[PDB]
Amino acid sequence: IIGGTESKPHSRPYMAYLEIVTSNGPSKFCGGFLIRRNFVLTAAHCAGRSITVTLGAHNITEEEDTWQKLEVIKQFRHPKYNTSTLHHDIMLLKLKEKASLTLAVGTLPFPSQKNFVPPGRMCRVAGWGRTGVLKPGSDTLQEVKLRLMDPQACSHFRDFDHNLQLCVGNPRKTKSAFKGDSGGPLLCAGVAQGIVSYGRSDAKPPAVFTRISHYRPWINQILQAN
Ligand SMILES: CN(C)C(=O)Cc1c(C(=O)O)n(Cc2csc3ccc(F)cc23)c2ccccc12
Ligand SMILES: [Zn+2]
Repeated sequence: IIGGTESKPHSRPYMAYLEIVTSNGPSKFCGGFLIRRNFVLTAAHCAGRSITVTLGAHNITEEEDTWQKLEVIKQFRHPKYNTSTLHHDIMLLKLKEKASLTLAVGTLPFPSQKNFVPPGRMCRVAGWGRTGVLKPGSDTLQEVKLRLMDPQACSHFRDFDHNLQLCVGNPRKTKSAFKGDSGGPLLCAGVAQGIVSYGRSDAKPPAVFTRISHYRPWINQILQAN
């Protein structure tokens, strides 16, 4: 998160810190959010050979009792996830066990409504991602309020699609989700509407978020089947 604030610790108790293992490189990290006690939603590009989720974190470098380090038993990457277009950059992680609900860990279930969120409002995204291009991932959960932009603000992402994705972050500001924030929720009035997907390497907003409304059926499908 660039240009954000440190979250009040544990104020976003659904936030998941994902450590994503691959065979051929060191861990990568993503965010995500717990939408059921045993499911974390994140970005598909956060898939890996295995993923650990840490719930209850604030400073991810400082173990604390709020932490729940949970094994992911299965990744449900959106079947249409396209590594070229980055369409359908969404993934559900089924945790091996249901997380404990604590003050610091709770789910963020979707409201029934899955209304398409038009441009214009401010939403908040949180993550432990980089706080600038040259900055490592934040030890602490950060969050930033970003403007939902009209889709044309993301035109330059040539595979951006307004129906699939939110365009997030006023380009006039440096505030943005960034690397390491992948998979984090964009909450608009406390409702997850976006998932950090991608943006420019140089961190110039807007960034592209998966538009959750579009994937609600798929999410539901996975949740109901698993
Ligand atoms: C498993 N991971 C994390 C990786 O493989 C590396 C990776 C990252 C990352 O490092 O976060 N992002 C997000 C990202 C890149 S530039 C940018 C700008 C603004 C913004 F919000 C997000 C982003 C990806 C998107 C698609 C494919 C891969 C990645
Ligand atoms: Zn704490």
